[PDB]
Amino acid sequence: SVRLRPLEREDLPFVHQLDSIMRYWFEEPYEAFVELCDLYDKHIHDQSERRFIIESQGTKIGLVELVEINHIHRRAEFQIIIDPTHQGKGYAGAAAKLAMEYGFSVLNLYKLYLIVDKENEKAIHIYSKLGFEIEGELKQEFFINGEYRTVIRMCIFQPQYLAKYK
Amino acid sequence: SAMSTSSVRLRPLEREDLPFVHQLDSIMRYWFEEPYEAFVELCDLYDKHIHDQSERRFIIESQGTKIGLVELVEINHIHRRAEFQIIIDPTHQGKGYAGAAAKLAMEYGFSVLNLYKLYLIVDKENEKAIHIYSKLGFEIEGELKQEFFINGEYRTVIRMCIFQPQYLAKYKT
Amino acid sequence: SVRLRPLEREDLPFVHQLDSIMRYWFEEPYEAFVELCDLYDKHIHDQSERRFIIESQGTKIGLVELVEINHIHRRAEFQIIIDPTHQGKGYAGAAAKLAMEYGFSVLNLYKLYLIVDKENEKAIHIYSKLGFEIEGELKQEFFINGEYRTVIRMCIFQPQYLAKYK
Amino acid sequence: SAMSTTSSVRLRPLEREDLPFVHQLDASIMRYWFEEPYEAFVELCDLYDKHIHDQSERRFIIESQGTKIGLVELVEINHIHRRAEFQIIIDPTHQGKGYAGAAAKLAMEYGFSVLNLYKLYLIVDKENEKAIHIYSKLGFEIEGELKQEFFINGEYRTVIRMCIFQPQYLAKYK
Amino acid sequence: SAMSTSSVRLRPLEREDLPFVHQLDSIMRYWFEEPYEAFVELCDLYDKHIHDQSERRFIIESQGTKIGLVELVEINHIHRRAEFQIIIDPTHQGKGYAGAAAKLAMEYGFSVLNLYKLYLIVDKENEKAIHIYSKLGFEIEGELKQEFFINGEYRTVIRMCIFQPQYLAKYKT
Amino acid sequence: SAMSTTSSVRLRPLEREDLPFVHQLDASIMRYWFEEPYEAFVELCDLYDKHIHDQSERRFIIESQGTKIGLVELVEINHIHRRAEFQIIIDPTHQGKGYAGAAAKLAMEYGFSVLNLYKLYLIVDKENEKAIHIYSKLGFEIEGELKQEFFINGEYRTVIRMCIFQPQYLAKYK
Amino acid sequence: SVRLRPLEREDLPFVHQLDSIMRYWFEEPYEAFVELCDLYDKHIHDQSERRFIIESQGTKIGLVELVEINHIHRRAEFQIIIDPTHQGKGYAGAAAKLAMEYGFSVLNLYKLYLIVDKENEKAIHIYSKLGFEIEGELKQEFFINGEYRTVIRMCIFQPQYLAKYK
Amino acid sequence: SVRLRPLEREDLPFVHQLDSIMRYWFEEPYEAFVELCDLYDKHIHDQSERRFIIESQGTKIGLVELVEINHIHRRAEFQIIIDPTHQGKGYAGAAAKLAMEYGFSVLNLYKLYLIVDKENEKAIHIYSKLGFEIEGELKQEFFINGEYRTVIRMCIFQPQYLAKYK
Ligand SMILES: [K+]
Ligand SMILES: [K+]
Repeated sequence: SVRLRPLEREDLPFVHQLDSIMRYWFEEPYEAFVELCDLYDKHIHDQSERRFIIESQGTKIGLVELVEINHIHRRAEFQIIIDPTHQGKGYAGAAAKLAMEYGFSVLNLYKLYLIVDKENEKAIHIYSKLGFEIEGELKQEFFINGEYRTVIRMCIFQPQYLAKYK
Repeated sequence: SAMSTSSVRLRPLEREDLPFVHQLDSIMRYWFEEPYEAFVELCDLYDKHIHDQSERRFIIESQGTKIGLVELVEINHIHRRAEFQIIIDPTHQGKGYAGAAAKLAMEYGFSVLNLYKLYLIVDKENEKAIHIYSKLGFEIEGELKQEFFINGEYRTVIRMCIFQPQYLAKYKT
Repeated sequence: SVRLRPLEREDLPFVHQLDSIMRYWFEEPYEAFVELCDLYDKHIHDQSERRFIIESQGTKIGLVELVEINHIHRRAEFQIIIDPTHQGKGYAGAAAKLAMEYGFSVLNLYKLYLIVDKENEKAIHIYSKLGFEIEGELKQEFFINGEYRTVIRMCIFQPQYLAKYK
Repeated sequence: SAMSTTSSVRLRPLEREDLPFVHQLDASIMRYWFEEPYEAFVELCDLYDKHIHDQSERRFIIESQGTKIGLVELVEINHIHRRAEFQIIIDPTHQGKGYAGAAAKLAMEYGFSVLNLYKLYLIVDKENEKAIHIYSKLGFEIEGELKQEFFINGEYRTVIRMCIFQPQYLAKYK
Repeated sequence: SAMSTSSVRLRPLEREDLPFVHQLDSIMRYWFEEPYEAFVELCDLYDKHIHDQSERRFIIESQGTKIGLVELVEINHIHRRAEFQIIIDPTHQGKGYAGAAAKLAMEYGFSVLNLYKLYLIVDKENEKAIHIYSKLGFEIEGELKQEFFINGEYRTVIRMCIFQPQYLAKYKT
Repeated sequence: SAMSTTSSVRLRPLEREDLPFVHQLDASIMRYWFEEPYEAFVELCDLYDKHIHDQSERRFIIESQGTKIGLVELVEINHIHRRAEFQIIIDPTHQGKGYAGAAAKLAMEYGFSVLNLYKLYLIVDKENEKAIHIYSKLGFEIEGELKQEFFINGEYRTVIRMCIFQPQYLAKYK
Repeated sequence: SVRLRPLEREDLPFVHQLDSIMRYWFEEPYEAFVELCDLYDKHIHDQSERRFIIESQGTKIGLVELVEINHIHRRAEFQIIIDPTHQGKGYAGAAAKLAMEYGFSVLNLYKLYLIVDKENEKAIHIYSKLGFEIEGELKQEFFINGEYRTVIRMCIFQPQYLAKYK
Repeated sequence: SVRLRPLEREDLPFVHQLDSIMRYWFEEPYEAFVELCDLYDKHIHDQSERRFIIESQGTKIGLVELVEINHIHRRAEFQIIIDPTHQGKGYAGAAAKLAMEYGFSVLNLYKLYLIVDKENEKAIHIYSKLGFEIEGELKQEFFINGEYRTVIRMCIFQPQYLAKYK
């Protein structure tokens, strides 16, 4: 009984404290909370990204971000961030399921994909069990904490989903 | 060099290049990740984004005439990468301009912008472009499945990349 | 060898003279040319409607309007207007084919539909031969020239199109 | 290990609510926000609002044990040339405890490991041998001497420009 | 120093100092060469001119309480000069604050602003101020005749000046 | 005297109609207008409008015999510290004729005698011995060497900073 | 020991309640308090009119208005309004003296004038004793409470003032 | 038969070419013509300065600038600039007379003053003959062409003028 609800202004302090590492709101960087607030106001009607607070038993446990929503090509990227204090309880996989529900059954998308660090085998395994296939290995794609990291792109499609989970 | 495609250069895109840009193509086109069809839309977006350094464009010209466009997009200086696309006017295809311009795009990204990685996306069935980029030193990193709906069907694309070390070796001994 | 190209500001005088009867630009009425110009400027980046000049042998012969584009429900309405001087040559059906091509193969829509007067059997027949089924009869839906007219809504879907014309 | 000696000095992104702290870190010496001068608090606030999305400067409050002890400013961030200047200001009430050097290390970590810069540099008064020595021990080499470059308190002062590069850092601190 | 007027300093004017400013005085007063009477007018002008460096203001404070104002106006860095005025709250007159503050104003103009000349204007019949400024090293440069209409009559003013050499001598051995 | 040899090289204030000339003085090296980058002509025009009353930079067309031969840029004008950087650009078609040195003299005249500055300085590539020599003969002393300070054409270049002061000028050229 | 001080926003409620009869702020009419506030904001730096609260023993007793200030011709009109609860105590004449002081000794004007109803002999007498001569009788110049009223214009000049009161 | 007329936008190119030395429009510096144009637009209704083209026989021969107009203290500074090609013909003194006429007889000022270089005895003599007395010697008041110059302030008053020239 984990669910998604739309991000609201009053959720930003929660968002700000989920993490040193660049964060992006509508492809625009922010560090300070004030910067995040300003960007949140500036992009309020932009449908190219959508965000949801993940909540269980009324407490806020993480964030879902769909970004690069494109309805002509019918795809979006998604990212799940779980509050460090609620990690290791399979909320990530529960929320990934909800993100899939939303993208395929409300937004009418054909493809969802995601990016994870090559060395995050735990997440790679979770996404493989949910039905995601690996489509790409982006080499040295992000400079993080002094070193270039490699990421795996993974994807799933709307027919295989509206079968296996519907 | 002397008896050959020799005089190809790049210059910064200017407002008066837009009619040329508009006529290089059926297919959604994007200016700073914003769609346009009409020329008027393209003009408006061009004005709106004039100081944004996240994309940079160059007209390819040879013998004084405009023959194509280079687009570097998603320029990110923290990760030190960019995507690029070379578009050759259909009337100037088959004269080796794509590869000539690709070399100039690489020069610019690695030697002026100080990037570490450049990459590009091409249709899996664009063997001509795939071959050109393999000869220039690009390795294949990714096959993005059914990533674009074009002319009624989902197409698959190849992502290809080259890094600033392999470039400042292979073209800078 | 009839084709579609995107409407440009310089096409508005042509648009204005294709017709006494209310005309709409982004669901906003206009009569005078100046009103049409102003609305054209005001809505330039709005993707909820798209327009194309139909041209053959370099001369302008009509207009295609897709309106109420919705990418979540994946549909749009379309209207073909042929210049009175180029009617009776089957440009309407040629342009309807191009509108179908565009909506289904570029925009990735699932359903296109259109509205025609119940008494326009000639147009109803053309659209039936192109594969459109009748979905509705909207009774007394428009007051035109002193009387309430009834319209037929007709639709076609993207799988039957990407078979029969692809 | 349990038996280390370690400081809990850290850096966090500057916020609007940090400005009163910033303002009172120094009427006597011109201070600049995005290369624009300010004296009054009101002027600082206005400039802070005006420059909020500009990435050419980045600021961090230095804090230890949860209290605010200073400010780090990286300015003239240029990602094509891959460099930045930095300035450390330590609150006068927390001077003499090696926080400057501790914060300089954190500034280096951030510039080289987050921002992906190749060169960091700083400016100090030629007569500040204590600071010059600290920066020499952290790995900074002297690159030059800007003569009579600032009029401060009635006299033209000379400054030393010191620098460290991304290779010498990802060696000496890894 | 110990048993004396000792703790006088200058700090930058802030918005919350304006009520104090407004009540230091019959006489037109100017903020960035623009007149005001009402407090509301002063507030509005204060906002309107916040980043203008052609004037700079400091509250004079002693023992933590606000005792006056320093105004440097017509700051010109090409000619390297400024005019200044010291205003002491009437309730803190007769304690040597004017001369203490004048010294601080001189310090600021010559040692922080890098000015070559500071000058001031006082009524010809303000012998008290004339005397203080003569002792601080100011020479008389000008007698401006009937230069201000004040309280029904045309008053004559003395312009006085000191230069950056005579200052960084007399107060900086 | 009638029998002098003299150039009619002068400086006049940059105008909007000079921008096409400016634009074509150099796709290969980043150029800056009020510390803001531009490549396209349109971008240059926009920045020119946006900064028209800003006195922190001043520009002059160098002209001789009524034709435009180059540009002088004084940048980072600071009147509290009483200094400015300057850059001379000579049109490639008018190089090798000592206009750089002639224009540098005019730039000095203007900075010291109109702007009332105490220090002027400039930056040149360490490997440009020809320019270094010219500036040494005009009275500029070397103040330092900024190491690997610019990424240009695939490599990190080192620059020399050179300076002259208002006393040494109002001696040597009066 | 009655004095003048500059009108401030917080004096407007007092102003509004000193009076059915049109009132003007910078030659613009108002009835409601909100209208007065808006006009007060709109005209804050306009030196063509100046206003002063008349106060005695710290309580607000009336208003002085100088209007049509013209510094080339060196004149202004003034009006004294006394709160009805403080009338009949010669505050009007005390305030008129202060208005004269201000106009002639601070503003450097050459002529001040005022308008009063022809039938207000009490005010006419006060102003005659202060040195004002009658310059004009404006016939049927104001419609007030159903009838056209006639007004007397009265004036005094700066030399006769800087003699007789200085 | 030299006269004054109000400065107009179309006079700016003439103004720009009368002169290396800082010039001011409403106390704001300009060098380029574009800067002068922009400032001219920005200050069009500001009465604190007024400018007049001096013209004789229909050709433009110079400029009069009244600046720091203050109507409470009833004074202004003025500057005469004569085009170098029309110097040495006593247009300066003719224009100074017109500036006096305007300031005292139209603007109703009490005092006009001017600033000239101490070493410009020719101008000092002209102004002494017109009735100006020296009021001040401002020492090292302007840095010009590498050196600090000293200026003489000179003034004349409205009663002595409306006698001697009226
Ligand atoms: K700087
Ligand atoms: K700089």
